[PDB]
Amino acid sequence: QETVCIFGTGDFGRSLGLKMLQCGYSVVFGSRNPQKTTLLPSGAEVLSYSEAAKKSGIIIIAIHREHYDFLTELTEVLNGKILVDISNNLKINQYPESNAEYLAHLVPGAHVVKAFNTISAWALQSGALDASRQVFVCGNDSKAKQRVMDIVRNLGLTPMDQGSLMAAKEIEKYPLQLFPMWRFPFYLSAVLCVFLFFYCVIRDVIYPYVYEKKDNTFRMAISIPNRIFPITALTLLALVYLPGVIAAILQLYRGTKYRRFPDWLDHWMLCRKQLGLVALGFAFLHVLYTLVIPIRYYVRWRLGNLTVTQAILKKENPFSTSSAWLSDSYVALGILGFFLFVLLGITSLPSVSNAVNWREFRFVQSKLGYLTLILCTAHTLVYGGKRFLSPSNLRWYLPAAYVLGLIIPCTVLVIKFVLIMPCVDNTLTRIRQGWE
Amino acid sequence: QETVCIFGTGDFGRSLGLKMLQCGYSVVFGSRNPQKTTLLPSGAEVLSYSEAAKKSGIIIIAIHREHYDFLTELTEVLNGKILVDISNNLKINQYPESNAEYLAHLVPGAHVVKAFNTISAWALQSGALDASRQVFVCGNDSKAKQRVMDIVRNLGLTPMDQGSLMAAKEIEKYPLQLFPMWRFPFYLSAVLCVFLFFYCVIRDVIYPYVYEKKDNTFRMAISIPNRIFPITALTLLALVYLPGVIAAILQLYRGTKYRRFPDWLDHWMLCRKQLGLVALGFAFLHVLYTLVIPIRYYVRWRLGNLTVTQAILKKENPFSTSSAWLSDSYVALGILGFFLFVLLGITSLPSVSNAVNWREFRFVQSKLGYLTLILCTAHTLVYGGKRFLSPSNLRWYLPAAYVLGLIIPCTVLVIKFVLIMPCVDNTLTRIRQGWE
Amino acid sequence: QETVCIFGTGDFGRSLGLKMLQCGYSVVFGSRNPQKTTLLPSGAEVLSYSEAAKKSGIIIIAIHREHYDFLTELTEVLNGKILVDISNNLKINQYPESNAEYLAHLVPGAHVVKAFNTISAWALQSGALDASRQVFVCGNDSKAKQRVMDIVRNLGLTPMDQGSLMAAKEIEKYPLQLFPMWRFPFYLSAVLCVFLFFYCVIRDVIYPYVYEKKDNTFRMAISIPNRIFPITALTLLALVYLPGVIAAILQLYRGTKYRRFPDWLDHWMLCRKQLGLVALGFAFLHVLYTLVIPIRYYVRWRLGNLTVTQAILKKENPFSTSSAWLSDSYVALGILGFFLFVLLGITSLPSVSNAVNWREFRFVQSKLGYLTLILCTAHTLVYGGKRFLSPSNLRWYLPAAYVLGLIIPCTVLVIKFVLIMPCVDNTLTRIRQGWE
Ligand SMILES: Cc1cc2nc3c(=O)[nH]c(=O)nc-3n(C[C@H](O)[C@H](O)[C@H](O)COP(=O)(O)OP(=O)(O)OC[C@H]3O[C@@H](n4cnc5c(N)ncnc54)[C@H](O)[C@@H]3O)c2cc1C
Ligand SMILES: Cc1cc2nc3c(=O)[nH]c(=O)nc-3n(C[C@H](O)[C@H](O)[C@H](O)COP(=O)(O)OP(=O)(O)OC[C@H]3O[C@@H](n4cnc5c(N)ncnc54)[C@H](O)[C@@H]3O)c2cc1C
Ligand SMILES: Cc1cc2nc3c(=O)[nH]c(=O)nc-3n(C[C@H](O)[C@H](O)[C@H](O)COP(=O)(O)OP(=O)(O)OC[C@H]3O[C@@H](n4cnc5c(N)ncnc54)[C@H](O)[C@@H]3O)c2cc1C
Ligand SMILES: NC(=O)c1ccc[n+]([C@@H]2O[C@H](COP(=O)([O-])OP(=O)(O)OC[C@H]3O[C@@H](n4cnc5c(N)ncnc54)[C@H](OP(=O)(O)O)[C@@H]3O)[C@@H](O)[C@H]2O)c1
Ligand SMILES: NC(=O)c1ccc[n+]([C@@H]2O[C@H](COP(=O)([O-])OP(=O)(O)OC[C@H]3O[C@@H](n4cnc5c(N)ncnc54)[C@H](OP(=O)(O)O)[C@@H]3O)[C@@H](O)[C@H]2O)c1
Ligand SMILES: NC(=O)c1ccc[n+]([C@@H]2O[C@H](COP(=O)([O-])OP(=O)(O)OC[C@H]3O[C@@H](n4cnc5c(N)ncnc54)[C@H](OP(=O)(O)O)[C@@H]3O)[C@@H](O)[C@H]2O)c1
Ligand code: HEM
Ligand code: HEM
Ligand code: HEM
Ligand SMILES: CCCCCC(=O)OC[C@H](COP(=O)(O)O)OC(=O)CCCCC
Ligand SMILES: CCCCCC(=O)OC[C@H](COP(=O)(O)O)OC(=O)CCCCC
Ligand SMILES: CCCCCC(=O)OC[C@H](COP(=O)(O)O)OC(=O)CCCCC
Ligand SMILES: *[C@@H]1O[C@H](CO)[C@@H](O)[C@H](O)[C@H]1NC(C)=O
Ligand SMILES: *[C@@H]1O[C@H](CO)[C@@H](O)[C@H](O)[C@H]1NC(C)=O
Ligand SMILES: *[C@@H]1O[C@H](CO)[C@@H](O)[C@H](O)[C@H]1NC(C)=O
Repeated sequence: QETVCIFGTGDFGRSLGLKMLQCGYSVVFGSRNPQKTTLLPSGAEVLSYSEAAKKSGIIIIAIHREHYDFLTELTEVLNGKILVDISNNLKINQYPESNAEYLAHLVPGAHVVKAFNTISAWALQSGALDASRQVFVCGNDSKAKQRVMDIVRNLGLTPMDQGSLMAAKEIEKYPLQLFPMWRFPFYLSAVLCVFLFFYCVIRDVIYPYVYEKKDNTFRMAISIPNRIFPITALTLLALVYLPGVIAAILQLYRGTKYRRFPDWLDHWMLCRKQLGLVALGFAFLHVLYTLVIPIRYYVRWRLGNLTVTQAILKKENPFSTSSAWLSDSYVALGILGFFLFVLLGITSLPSVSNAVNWREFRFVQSKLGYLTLILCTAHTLVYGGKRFLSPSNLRWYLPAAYVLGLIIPCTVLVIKFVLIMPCVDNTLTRIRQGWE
Repeated sequence: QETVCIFGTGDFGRSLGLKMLQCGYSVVFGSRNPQKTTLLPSGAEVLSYSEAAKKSGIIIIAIHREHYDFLTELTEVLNGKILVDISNNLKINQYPESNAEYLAHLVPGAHVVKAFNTISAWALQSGALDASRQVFVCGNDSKAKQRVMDIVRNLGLTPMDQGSLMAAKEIEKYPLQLFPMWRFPFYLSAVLCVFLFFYCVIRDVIYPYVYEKKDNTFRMAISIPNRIFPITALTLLALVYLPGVIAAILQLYRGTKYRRFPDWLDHWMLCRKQLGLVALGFAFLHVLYTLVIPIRYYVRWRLGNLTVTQAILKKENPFSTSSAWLSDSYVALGILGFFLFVLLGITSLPSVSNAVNWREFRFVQSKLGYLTLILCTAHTLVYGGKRFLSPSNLRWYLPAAYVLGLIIPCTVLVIKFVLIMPCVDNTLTRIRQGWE
Repeated sequence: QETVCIFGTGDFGRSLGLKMLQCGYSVVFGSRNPQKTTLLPSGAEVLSYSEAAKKSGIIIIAIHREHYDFLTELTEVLNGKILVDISNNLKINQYPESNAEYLAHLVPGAHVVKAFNTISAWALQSGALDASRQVFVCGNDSKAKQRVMDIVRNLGLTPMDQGSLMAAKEIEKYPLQLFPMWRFPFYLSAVLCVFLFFYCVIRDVIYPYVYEKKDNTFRMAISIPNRIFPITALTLLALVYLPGVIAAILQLYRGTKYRRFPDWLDHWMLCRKQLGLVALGFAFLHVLYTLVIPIRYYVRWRLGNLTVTQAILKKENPFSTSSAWLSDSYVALGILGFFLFVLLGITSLPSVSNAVNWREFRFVQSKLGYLTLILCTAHTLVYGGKRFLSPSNLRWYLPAAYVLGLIIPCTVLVIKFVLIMPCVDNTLTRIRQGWE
């Protein structure tokens, strides 16, 4: 039976130790005071730091970074041991080197393996290890690195190796972030959802309050969110394929592909996926508000008054078959536009994305990507034909609130149509392999 | 070219052997009778047990547990061999030790590796290995364990290592279960779906049969399932966050977190995920019945009679703008409540859950979890305002059938609101790190 | 610090080298001309082929297959080196042996490891490695194979080992295909979608143009796609479980299970999953056209004319409660039929499929699979009861266009009902273990 020593008897050291008592390991705690250790598991003795290190071959330091100073007092004991640095930091970039780098310079005669810093001690005690399933392992001594990965499987966890010790800077950044790449699409949507909210409140509850003075203020329950959400969903969709357009152009002015993109497009290259999933969220709301239109009391009432007026006044509707096209046109364009818009999202799962080579993935995300962007653009152009862009439409001096959202996608579709022309596209073909 | 011996020529031994003939291995079968072996692949000879063991270094025993007795007659031949125990059992807990433990005590001079017990022989023959893709490997001799994992990759499979031989008790439990954790939410929903079915049949087809005697019995096609399913979906949602409430309280009476939960809450801690996915199933039905309301003939007819009555009788509806709030209120609360209720389900995928650290996962599942539970509670409270809880509502002595489903969630929301108060929440903060 | 040599300085060699400069490796390029090398990273010298090979231990050949000829001129330099063949081919089956096999016969005194052939050089430069995340590694020398997998983790990638060098034929087929298994369901659906399109155009816009001459040509916007898509979705669903029926029968005529299926059923065994996901796509469209019926102008108008006619003519509808069953019957059958039809798709994810043993997977895909096929068949039979199959239905000599899609599923349901009978099913039980 193996023997595993743990320095520090605090929060993580109790929880990790009590897991290993249930997994068959001689757990030998080391604390500052072997006299008084109140909360401890049953079959695990507590010794001194110099005492407990002389018994195991695997030593886990469950202490913070600042209290590393006593380890230099015992570096002749730690010769050839396997030290498992598990520590984290309070915030990103607090120190110029990582802990495992800093731990290796404190004890040069021992092998350092970064591990366990992802999971939480409450997940070990409660056993509800759901997101804390993988354990990242990085280090330099490969033979000692395997012995750590023989422990982690016996804890019911999953070891994911991360290579050399140079990756330990990245791994400590991992459990401290809270949606780092989603910060740009959240702020970009929220500044566009608030602005479009106050834009449409002016058209739809203020203008009926100034002229033909009636309340009409229920519109911000469903109808104004049914106007904010799809234009948010359309603009963020057009913002996805816009760096693909710009960097295509920006390769032409340079005439090569070996120079660096100007670092503001480059973060906006990495946030392509982050935008498209946000655009999926708003389009899914625009679906659900639309399918629930015939339950709304304002829809039920207006269909009542329009019918009874046609009932008591003997005039009738002649069934204009032109309008029978259009009202069935954009809907059928919207469903085809939405189905692909789901199909891009199902591709975005990290398990579907790992089962598909990059040629098929380029076919889904780029060849079918514009095909979504067309059918979403045609869904609002055909709906725009019923409004026809008349001068009887703008209320004071400002339009019907969707044509502001049509500036961006029509810009992309025209310029992409330039880039498919053989006067340009054959130049694109040679420049993807090397050109002056 | 390597040589792989297989003891037993039955069901699995033919299928595993015929796979290895297509993968380039000298397959040497051993049976009881090398004379008569009718069904066998082409390039694989059949020898005796003592004969075939003297040729390979890797020996696979495709025999049941009870017919292990002849192996003691040849334990001097199996010195240093690699024995791959693949056997399963008829039911859980049939024997006090696992097979690989029991096999190691029969032959102490050989290394045991548990493998292959997950996949099926028909998946090997037909090549439609879809769910039988991973192969679990556990054992003690690490160098022999790698040589087994060099075979499994050559079969087009995926080796998942499981650590020491102590995990072999768990691995044989794996292919024998049939949704073990889903057993509690199935029974809890079914006893709540049947009870709520007979509860609403009494209100909706019995009471129109006693008083104002008319048929009205079509309601159990859609309308009664549109009443069973969301209250089932709401109660099972409130049952998710209820152990989080109770164990928060139960940490306060103890004043520490280092004592064990009382073993009936603990299984109901592990079945949190299992409930929430079932609540996603019923809420998704309550969506689809609701969106298809305007196609129902009973909905089309009642809208006809209400209009024609307003047509021939010249009275009209004055468009009560208070009702224009409420009917657009709970719908907009329901869509926001459903969108997050999907977003918890997309998080529950085992690939999305492995790409997210536990801080973000706690933010989705717990910070946004109650935010779903509020908006689902407000979706039925606002719908409850249209019924107003009047004495003209209960039929005999029993209410309008949703307020029975409001006992559980409002209980959770009040007590959780207690736990966010700083008179309690600051005590929660110190007790998550250690306290008397 | 390690030293990694790269033969060839072209497209991939620049991109792979510039990644390794950012990851800490002495990159030593070899080209034909060390004099003129214009585009190169900063800290990486360019030497001759014989010169650069004398410095590293790991040599990557970023050259095509045809320009392998100079390697025989320097095979005494490559003794014991680790050669990483990364090359691809222009099309499948261009040569009888793979590159790594062909490379090993050119240099017998070196170890060959196939790697890196999946990812693209633009993903390395741009850093948007999304689908090009995994790197497949296969080879024979296991100790040299690990040293390659120590490089790949330092590039931020994920090494997936593939076993011996015999798998290298398969790996080069991987990045060249473009949905290979989806080719059969695409063509089978498209030949069934076009045929059913021209079939229903004749019934629905031609017959109103011949008799009772009116336009009626808007029907091919939504209504004709609402007739093509579900019958496409139903037939492709019945085509899923049809090989399961036929091969069950075909085991009975043989009386064993150890003979090979006749190679046209066998490809149609592997394309089970490929069909069912396509049938999920068309059923999801038939959902979305159906839920958007009450927004169509043709639906709004016909409900207007039917009401006003019932308004001015004092006759009324007596609320036939038989029709109140049926219109609420097939809808409730369709929703139950669709919910399971989603639940089969959620199972089809490669991460959910790897978390479920084959007994539960057989219970979802086969026990609940027919339960979908029943409820989808009953969804159109009950809708067929409203049309009743009258002689007042067929227009010239041809029926109401869905009963053509009912030939296949009712065939499967009857013959499967034969196979559950104990006169047959007990014979099925013995024949799955061995029988004459
Ligand atoms: C719902 C949704 C989900 C999404 N999910 C994802 C996701 O998971 N991951 C993701 O990455 N994106 C995702 N996206 C974003 C979108 O799919 C990406 O833009 C897509 O990956 C590629 O689109 P593209 O037109 O930019 O093609 P790209 O190929 O990325 O861009 C074209 C340009 O890239 C350059 N380029 C491309 N290939 C080469 C080459 N071989 N050599 C030289 N230059 C080259 C050229 O400048 C070319 O003009 C998603 C979008 C949506 C709406
Ligand atoms: C659709 C859906 C999907 C779901 N999917 C999942 C899923 O995949 N996985 C899953 O696990 N659940 C899942 N759930 C359940 C739900 O998300 C869980 O309750 C969630 O994981 C945590 O919720 P909680 O309020 O119980 O938070 P918790 O943190 O689990 O519970 C709070 C209590 O836990 C204790 N506690 C928590 N952290 C600490 C700590 N650091 N120290 C000491 N005590 C602590 C305290 O007593 C605290 O009061 C799902 C639910 C739904 C509706
Ligand atoms: C939405 C959707 C998704 C799907 N996803 C998938 C998917 O991911 N993967 C997939 O494979 N299919 C998938 N399918 C197809 C369908 O689920 C398959 O048919 C299913 O895997 C098994 O169905 P089956 O009736 O053919 O059962 P099977 O068991 O495959 O077929 C029955 C016949 O197989 C033979 N057989 C089965 N077991 C044995 C045995 N032990 N010994 C001897 N003979 C045996 C017998 O001849 C038996 O009569 C999907 C279908 C749909 C509609
Ligand atoms: N959920 C978690 O809390 C969690 C999860 C994963 C990783 N970690 C990491 O575990 C490490 C330990 O943090 P923790 O949360 O578990 O708290 P902690 O262990 O209770 O506090 C740090 C420990 O350091 C010990 N120690 C020795 N000398 C000390 C000194 N001069 N001053 C203070 N402490 C001294 C203390 O125990 P003794 O005096 O008895 O030796 C003390 O218990 C951290 O680096 C953390 O990143 C924590
Ligand atoms: N789908 C599957 O069936 C499957 C899948 C995975 C694993 N397994 C496991 O494979 C093992 C073998 O089961 P199986 O399904 O493949 O059936 P089986 O091999 O046909 O029956 C067991 C084998 O034991 C051999 N044997 C030797 N002495 C025997 C004796 N006295 N009595 C009976 N049999 C004797 C028999 O072949 P010989 O007499 O010629 O030696 C017989 O073929 C089981 O443990 C099972 O858990 C089965
Ligand atoms: N996206 C990709 O392009 C990609 C991705 C992955 C893998 N690959 C693979 O990388 C390999 C190289 O293809 P590549 O795309 O990167 O193009 P490439 O390297 O630019 O062209 C092949 C290289 O071979 C070198 N070479 C030496 N003698 C040569 C000769 N007589 N004739 C022609 N070239 C000679 C050339 O550089 P020097 O003369 O200076 O030596 C030339 O750069 C291919 O096998 C490809 O499958 C390519
Ligand atoms: C489920 C399929 C869809 C249906 C049935 C649908 C239906 C509609 C309807 C009926 C309208 C007019 C709303 C009104 O009368 O005020 C509309 C507007 C709109 N839809 Fe869609 N839509 C769908 C999907 C999409 C998608 C995928 C997009 C693109 C993201 C989109 C973008 C828009 C936009 C921009 C508007 C204009 C908003 C406005 O002017 O108020 N829709 N949609
Ligand atoms: C798609 C979004 C949703 C819509 C449009 C919606 C709509 C409705 C409607 C119209 C009703 C009244 C049904 C009737 O008149 O008989 C209702 C009832 C109800 N909904 Fe929802 N709902 C949605 C989502 C949810 C969610 C997520 C929950 C919570 C799980 C929920 C729980 C309920 C409950 C409990 C009732 C009361 C059932 C009854 O009293 O008969 N709904 N919903
Ligand atoms: C969301 C649930 C579903 C609903 C509400 C639904 C509703 C309907 C409706 C109303 C019709 C008649 C359309 C018309 O009047 O022209 C119909 C037809 C049909 N549905 Fe569904 N359906 C659903 C799901 C399914 C599923 C899962 C299938 C099987 C793949 C299916 C197959 C069919 C077929 C074959 C027809 C006949 C097409 C025709 O004759 O024109 N449906 N469905
Ligand atoms: C408040 C919004 C939070 C959303 C969190 C989320 O779902 O994404 C978590 C992660 C994304 O994390 P990164 O890939 O690391 O950016 O999973 C996915 O890839 C999305 C797949 C989803 C495809 C349907
Ligand atoms: C009859 C109901 C059967 C449902 C089976 C199922 O889907 O769950 C299988 C598994 C659950 O298995 P366990 O995690 O082991 O409990 O996959 C998931 O995590 C659910 C992800 C799904 C998230 C959408
Ligand atoms: C034009 C249609 C293209 C569809 C591509 C696609 O989604 O499948 C890609 C892959 C399928 O690839 P193979 O399994 O290799 O056939 O992922 C899935 O398993 C489907 C899971 C999806 C379950 C919802
Ligand atoms: C219909 O609405 C108008 C205002 O739009 C109103 O004046 C009229 O009275 C209504 N007709 C009814 C309620 O019959
Ligand atoms: C209703 O439709 C018929 C034809 O189907 C038409 O002749 C009649 O005029 C319509 N009634 C109206 C518009 O009131
Ligand atoms: C409307 O319904 C009532 C019963 O609710 C019925 O008596 C009346 O005849 C109906 N009106 C019609 C059909 O015009």
